[PDB]
Amino acid sequence: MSLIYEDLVKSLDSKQQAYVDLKLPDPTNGEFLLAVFHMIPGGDLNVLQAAAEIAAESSTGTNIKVSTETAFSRTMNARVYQLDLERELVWIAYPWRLFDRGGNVQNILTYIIGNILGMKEIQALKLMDIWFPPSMLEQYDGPSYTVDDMRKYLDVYDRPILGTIVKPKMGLTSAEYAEVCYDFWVGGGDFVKNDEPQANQDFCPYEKMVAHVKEAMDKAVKETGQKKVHSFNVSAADFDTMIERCEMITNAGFEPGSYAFLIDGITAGWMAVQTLRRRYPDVFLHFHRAAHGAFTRQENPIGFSVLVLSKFARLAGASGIHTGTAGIGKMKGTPAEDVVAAHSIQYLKSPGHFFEQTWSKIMDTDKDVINLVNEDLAHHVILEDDSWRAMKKCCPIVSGGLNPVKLKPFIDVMENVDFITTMGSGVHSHPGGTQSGAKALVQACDAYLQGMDIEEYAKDHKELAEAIEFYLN
Amino acid sequence: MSLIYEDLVKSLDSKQQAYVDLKLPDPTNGEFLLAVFHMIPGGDLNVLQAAAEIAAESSTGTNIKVSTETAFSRTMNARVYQLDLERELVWIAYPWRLFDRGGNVQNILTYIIGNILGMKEIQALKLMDIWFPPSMLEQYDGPSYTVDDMRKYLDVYDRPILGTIVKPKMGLTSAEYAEVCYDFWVGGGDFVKNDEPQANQDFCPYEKMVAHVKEAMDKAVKETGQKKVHSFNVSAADFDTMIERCEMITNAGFEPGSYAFLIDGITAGWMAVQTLRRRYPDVFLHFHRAAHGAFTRQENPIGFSVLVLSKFARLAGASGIHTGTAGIGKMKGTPAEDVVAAHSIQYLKSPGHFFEQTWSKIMDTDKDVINLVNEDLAHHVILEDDSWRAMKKCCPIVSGGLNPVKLKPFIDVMENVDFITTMGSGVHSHPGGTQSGAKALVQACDAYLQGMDIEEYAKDHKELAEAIEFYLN
Amino acid sequence: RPILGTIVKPKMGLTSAEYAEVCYDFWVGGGDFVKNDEPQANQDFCPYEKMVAHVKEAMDKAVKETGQKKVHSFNVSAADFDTMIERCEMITNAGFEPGSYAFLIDGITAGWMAVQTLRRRYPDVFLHFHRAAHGAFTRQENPIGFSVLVLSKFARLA
Amino acid sequence: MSLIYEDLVKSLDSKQQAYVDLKLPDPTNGEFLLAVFHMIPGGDLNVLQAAAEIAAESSTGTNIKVSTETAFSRTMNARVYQLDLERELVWIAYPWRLFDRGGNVQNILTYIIGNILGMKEIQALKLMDIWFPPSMLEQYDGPSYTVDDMRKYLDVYD
Ligand SMILES: O=C(O)[C@@](O)(COP(=O)(O)O)[C@H](O)[C@H](O)COP(=O)(O)O
Ligand SMILES: O=C(O)[C@@](O)(COP(=O)(O)O)[C@H](O)[C@H](O)COP(=O)(O)O
Ligand SMILES: [Cl-]
Ligand SMILES: [Cl-]
Ligand SMILES: [Cl-]
Ligand SMILES: [Mg+2]
Ligand SMILES: [Mg+2]
Ligand SMILES: [Mg+2]
Ligand SMILES: [Mg+2]
Ligand SMILES: [Mg+2]
Repeated sequence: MSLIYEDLVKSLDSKQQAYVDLKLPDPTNGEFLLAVFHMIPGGDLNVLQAAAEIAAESSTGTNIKVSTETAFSRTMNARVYQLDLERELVWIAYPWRLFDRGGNVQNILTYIIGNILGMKEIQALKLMDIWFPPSMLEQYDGPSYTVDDMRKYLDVYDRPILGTIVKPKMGLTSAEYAEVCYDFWVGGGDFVKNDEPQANQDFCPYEKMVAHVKEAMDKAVKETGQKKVHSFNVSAADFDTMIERCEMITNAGFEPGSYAFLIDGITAGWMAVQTLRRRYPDVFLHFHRAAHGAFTRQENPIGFSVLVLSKFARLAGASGIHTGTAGIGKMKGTPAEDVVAAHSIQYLKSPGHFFEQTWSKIMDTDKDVINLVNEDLAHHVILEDDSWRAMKKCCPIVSGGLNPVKLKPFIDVMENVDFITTMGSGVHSHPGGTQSGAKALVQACDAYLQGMDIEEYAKDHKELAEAIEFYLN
Repeated sequence: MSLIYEDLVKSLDSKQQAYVDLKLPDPTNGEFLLAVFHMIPGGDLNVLQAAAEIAAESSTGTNIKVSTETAFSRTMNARVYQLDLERELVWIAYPWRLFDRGGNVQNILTYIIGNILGMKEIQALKLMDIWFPPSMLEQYDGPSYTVDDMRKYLDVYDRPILGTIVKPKMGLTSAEYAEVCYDFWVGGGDFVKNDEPQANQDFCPYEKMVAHVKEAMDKAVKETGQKKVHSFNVSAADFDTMIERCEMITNAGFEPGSYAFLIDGITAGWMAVQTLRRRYPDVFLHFHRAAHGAFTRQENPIGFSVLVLSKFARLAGASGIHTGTAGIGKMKGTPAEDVVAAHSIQYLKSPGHFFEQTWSKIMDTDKDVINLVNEDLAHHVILEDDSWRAMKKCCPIVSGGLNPVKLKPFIDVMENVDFITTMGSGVHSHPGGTQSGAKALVQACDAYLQGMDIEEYAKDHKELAEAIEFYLN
Repeated sequence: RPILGTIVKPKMGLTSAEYAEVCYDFWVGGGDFVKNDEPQANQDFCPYEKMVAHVKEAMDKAVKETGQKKVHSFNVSAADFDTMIERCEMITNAGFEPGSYAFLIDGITAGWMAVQTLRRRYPDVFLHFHRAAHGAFTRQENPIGFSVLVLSKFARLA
Repeated sequence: MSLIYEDLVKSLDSKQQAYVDLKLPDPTNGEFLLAVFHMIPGGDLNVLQAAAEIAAESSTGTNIKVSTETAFSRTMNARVYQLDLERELVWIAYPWRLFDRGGNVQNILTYIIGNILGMKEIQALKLMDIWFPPSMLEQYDGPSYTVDDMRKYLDVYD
């Protein structure tokens, strides 16, 4: 085994022994959800003892062996099966029979990123990656409406979906809000999203915002001759107010496919996400992630990675989630963290950080799955008539202090154009305002698509020229 | 102003100028939600420029001033009004007109601990404290069912409510679960709670668990002549499953006051917390906080404090919330954090960290508020017939690696007994089992109340003597 | 010619998604009929509601690709009368093309009352009688019981 | 282990080895429905190959190992874990996860006293006893009305 490992194993209590199995036959057999954590002990206990306590507390156990313990309960124990003592990593196998039925995501998180995060026996504890076996992946929903469905509605292919966020973040009225929408759309933009805290403030009655946005869209659609989309912030105080807001939009007379529902998944919760997925499965569910920084940032030893968050959004059924600008914009931080996460939600097969994931439902050795993976890499729309085989894609939403000049840099690190980009400041701060602001973004996209440098395309494209002058000088 | 504070103000952009008012006349006038963050800038920006940036992003702004901005929108800018450069603290005033109506708590959190946690222009960002003006508090629910109401039902006063959590955390069946309930209650325990991830697993049908607990309670109540409570985990995949589980308990048909509803508030979400408060206002709402460590853990420089979590739980209407053992048990970590938070939710008037909080609704100078406060400090039940005057009590739940030998030490740090304590491993791991574990916990409470040393009290109480032997070895 | 069919194997262990792949593979390779292995039902890892759904999708594709109509015989055996009709009604509203589904009942373990309930409630669906446990009655080594002739004749009468 | 049992183990094919564990560490752990059959083989096959074949057909297996088999399906395999060769008895452990949910009894009997009764490879196959772990009993109804309730209506006692 190794002298060190045999000694670490001899150091375990009768309690700890039950949450360790460094000779686990097949972790990828289907019985388990696999997890890897960055872990650092917080004194008294050694690495294997601390890993055995973390496993106990995220599964069936507690601080001391209890008299109420059964033999059947021991079969549900999570078990430490692998360790990297240099990189300080811990591999724990979680029996997915531990999880609450009916496809509950908050329950998985209650175990693997719950109570364990507050244990004084750890100094750092970051959940880095997880593996969902086909047997478990089948118990959850997964996305029912995707970016492919949106693209079919918009008729927008082989480029990113060009979006904006209505800015100011707060303070505009329901009339002023709709003007910002109209101007972005009519200027050539595709998608408008509500800034995350914009809801029913006394000066912007939700009922009026919805009616004006519907009128504004109708105008932009007739003038441009092109379909447009609005992602509405549907987060509320409670279940009933959210549904009241969903139904306001649902009954406003929008053309099906032209409206999406945004939810602040971290603050509103994973229950509001699943509710929306299940109640409105033919509407694009946009997961905004405000407050994830406590979990995901480099500076924080305790929490979870952006890959984990992104993977759980796809499992829960989010049509899209914000994955970051790989540090090109205003938020932290890198292509290593952000593009790995985007690829885990975009593709059928991905590396990603520690566990390679194929989002099938059936075995990845079946010729038909191998085909789907190949077809996926060729940029063909899959799972239209064979949904049972795999979980559908969850779209990256790239936002955070971007502008037309930061587009080509982001696509280069991304290695593809199957994402939604949203630029607030980068559009509404433009010298000529939102319409010119939108044209600059459109122009920078056309430049990229026809292999040109923006400075060369800008020679006969005023809005992009002004943007380059403004966003650099 | 001062030499350095002058230079810092001269360094601000026309945009950053808009989110700074160091000469704010009256921050406590009632227009603002006051907040204080611990903050360190992350290169390129100075303290005031970073603070102006945070303020913009947590109210009405973005990284560049926008053409779409209005004079009316500027009225709602959050303002940096005070600093402590040595202690690295910044005070920001948030107009509560920013916040969504209908008493939406997730929307507050979306601004003040949302996107700003992810900004690369900070190294640390920890929200330490908040101040709710009487005007704002009236727009929120606050608790409707309190520990005063549960103590009335139970007929338990002048001591903590002594409870347990059913252990194993997972693996027991619905019938095995009900035996652990009965044994604790019949041994002298008041309160039984579902361990946070306990729900509808395949081997513990929720419907059977509920029915056996109904029967188990009746047997225990009848044998002890003493009323008992059960806190059920109603956290589910979605809204509709949660109400179905709540409604299953509602018709079980327990005696009113004998059941509470538990919600994994962080993972389930604030919308779930609010839904239960508004839907079941005459049921004790129990806020379990699994996953809070990402935000509240000292090792993490980005997030928010335990005081803040606890204060927003009372605002949303939890009848109780977990506050910690002040580092006496297995979680992190101190009286400075844990007792301050408890006191904020227990009492009408509190210090707490940076803002003194009187939870009135009306002006803290009315002689009637002064009386409520004097009466509260005397441990007299308030707000039975004058609820309009102030927001009600939110109960500290003290859990995490405690045993009867750690009961006194916590009370000494707490400075009172108005709380619920749950001991899972400290009861079920008793060498005599759950019934002896409960007897040991009851005996330790009596020893504390009587002012007797446990080692002395245990000379004529075997279950306590056994606990002292076991838990100190 | 004979109707060429399969039984989804393994007998137990596949999920509802995996089950439907086996169905698709058989029908697309030229097979006509797929039946549930007799003890395949609503086990925790193969939700019956999901199985019916994926089988409806799997079939549609196999019919489109082969240009040939296909059939699935669904194990409708349950704990009781009410659960059995719940399963039947799930299939009845899934919504398959009439003729493309049959109902399978373990007539010895479930009973002759389950066999007659399905005949009378669903007269326009093929009633597939599976005889698991008949060996105690029919087996030549057993002196007491009844013949395969008797069992088969009574099933025709029912 | 014993030379008689060692050669009996060595006779097992790849498929049969999957449904045998004579070293099952805890058959009463709660995961299994324990069974004991009085069995005699049907010629060609020995005691343990016949047992491993019965175990196969009573759980997840079939005559020949299949391409469609998954690692997750092998976890629900019934395992032969004890033998009394003189008494002609074989003990099989059945994962209760195999059985149809909602406390369906018809289904338990379709596995443990179904198709296996008609198999060529046995002369005798009598299920003598079974053992229900507490985890399993809680998934089933059990009686609601009893003779203690009848005796109270009747006032008939002792
Ligand atoms: O509020 C903002 O800052 C944004 O609207 C972007 O506005 P700008 O386009 O004006 O920067 C987004 O909410 C953030 O991108 C969220 O971060 P992430 O996508 O990283 O979750
Ligand atoms: O699962 C647990 O660990 C507990 O049930 C305690 O059990 P023990 O009594 O066996 O430790 C609680 O959920 C934690 O105390 C929560 O932490 P906090 O109270 O800090 O939110
Ligand atoms: Cl080991
Ligand atoms: Cl100033
Ligand atoms: Cl063996
Ligand atoms: Mg925003
Ligand atoms: Mg295939
Ligand atoms: Mg717990
Ligand atoms: Mg007065
Ligand atoms: Mg069969």
